[PDB]
Amino acid sequence: RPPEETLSLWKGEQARLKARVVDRDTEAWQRDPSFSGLQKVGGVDVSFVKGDSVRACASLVVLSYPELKVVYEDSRMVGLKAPYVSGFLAFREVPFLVELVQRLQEKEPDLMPQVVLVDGNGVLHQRGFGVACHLGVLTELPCIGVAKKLLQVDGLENNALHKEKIVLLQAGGDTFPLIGSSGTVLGMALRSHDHSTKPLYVSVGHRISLEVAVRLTHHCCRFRIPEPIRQADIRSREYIRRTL
Amino acid sequence: RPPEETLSLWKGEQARLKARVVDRDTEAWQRDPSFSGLQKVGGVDVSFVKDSVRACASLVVLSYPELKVVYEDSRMVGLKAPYVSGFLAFREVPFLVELVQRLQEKEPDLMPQVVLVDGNGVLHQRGFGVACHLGVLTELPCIGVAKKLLQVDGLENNALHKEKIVLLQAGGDTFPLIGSSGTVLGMALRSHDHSTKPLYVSVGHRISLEVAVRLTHHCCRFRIPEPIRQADIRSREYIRRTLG
RNA sequence: UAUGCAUGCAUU
RNA sequence: UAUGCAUGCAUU
Ligand SMILES: [Mn+2]
Ligand SMILES: [Mn+2]
Ligand SMILES: [Mn+2]
Ligand SMILES: [Mn+2]
Ligand SMILES: [Mn+2]
Ligand SMILES: [Mn+2]
Ligand SMILES: [Mn+2]
Ligand SMILES: [Mn+2]
Ligand SMILES: [Mn+2]
Ligand SMILES: [Mn+2]
Ligand SMILES: [Mn+2]
Repeated sequence: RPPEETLSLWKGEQARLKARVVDRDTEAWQRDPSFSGLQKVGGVDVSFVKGDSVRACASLVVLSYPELKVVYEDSRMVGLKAPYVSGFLAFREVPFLVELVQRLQEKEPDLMPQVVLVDGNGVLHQRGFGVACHLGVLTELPCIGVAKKLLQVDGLENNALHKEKIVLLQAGGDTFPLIGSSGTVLGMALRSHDHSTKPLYVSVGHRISLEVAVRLTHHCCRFRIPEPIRQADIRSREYIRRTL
Repeated sequence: RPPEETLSLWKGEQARLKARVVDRDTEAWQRDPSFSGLQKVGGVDVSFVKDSVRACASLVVLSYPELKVVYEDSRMVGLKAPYVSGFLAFREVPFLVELVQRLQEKEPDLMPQVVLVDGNGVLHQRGFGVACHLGVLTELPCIGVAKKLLQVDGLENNALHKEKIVLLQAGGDTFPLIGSSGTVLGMALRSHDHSTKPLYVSVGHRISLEVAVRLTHHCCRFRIPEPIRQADIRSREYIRRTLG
């Protein structure tokens, strides 16, 4: 665990950058009934080596929409600087994702994604500023947080009531809202596919509304994990595997 | 692949040893409705290090009917011959025989009354698969259990075969594998109610096919019978506990 | 045999 | 995040 000085610096940085988050739609395709104008959807992920605390592999992919085919992949081995601490995920993974976005601008600027799906929460976060917000503010790209487990903050809990609501999700696209003790809607549970029971937890990262974020996440789901995140996960793990 | 002159020598050896296979019951517990008298069921497997020489050969003995492991011998070995379909014994069997001999020296009262082998017996290009080969070299009763169909003597995994598999509806259901010669070479077996891919069971030595199938079914907590499953799990764990 | 993917359970 | 197991499909 990092020293308190590091964690203090981290909390202060999250509070500083949180003032820049935009939690409403700012792109014309977002207000379109079929997302007309949306052509490129990004996904990011970092995979790790079981033996090694230093080496990781970061991946950025860009997919065509609505076809969901990979038109760009950049995967690179990186040197880890921070350990994993819940609530501070960005300080472990986000510096490498920002660099991949910058490399894309240098290499294939016409494939810059119009929105990025991030493997982690956005505003559903201990301090309202998860990795998806953090990437969005540092890149100014619209970003969606997609998490596979419920971050138990603001009274949210994976209890019997929560599991009851999960059973009530019956088809792909069904949802229920994640309400905090303050009464605010932090995100949505989403049944991403007809043949999956475990929901995704979707929240706003940056420059998108929750309703649009949920609907786009659903439209990217060939399987349970949305295809951009899924392809970034698959390809970064393949890189680690082929270099053992 | 070994040269054809080598494979021809191996075929000749398989033909000579086949004269020693006994494909009927020779143990009093075998004809018993509940296998009363059966206390010890063996299982063998060889796992490999993803390096072509090093492997881990495992012998387990399980109590019956509780299916609890009362003996495990997992041994790193230097494997020499490559896998050639129809010649599996020339890769794995010398090391399995050595494990049985080690058991006799170490815990002779735990010698198994029957061994389940991860591979075919008489269901085989020349009617003499690895399970027959282990049985004849140890004189132990042996059952061959394969996880996919060896396509010999007109047997094929075609649509007709797949339709018969769909007719297997409950755990214990079987259908016979009839060769073009008119012989019943083995049985397809549905291991349990929640599995659809069958096991392919055949006589190794000193057991009838009907008894071999019924005992295989009694060892199935999951799709793979518990003696083979434990040998597979524990030999893989042994490899990880060193190299993995 | 080893690996990949899908779906779920557990551990972390 | 990584690992184990379960069930299926695929490559070999
Ligand atoms: Mn379009
Ligand atoms: Mn991730
Ligand atoms: Mn991942
Ligand atoms: Mn690759
Ligand atoms: Mn008994
Ligand atoms: Mn095997
Ligand atoms: Mn095995
Ligand atoms: Mn295996
Ligand atoms: Mn999984
Ligand atoms: Mn993972
Ligand atoms: Mn499997």
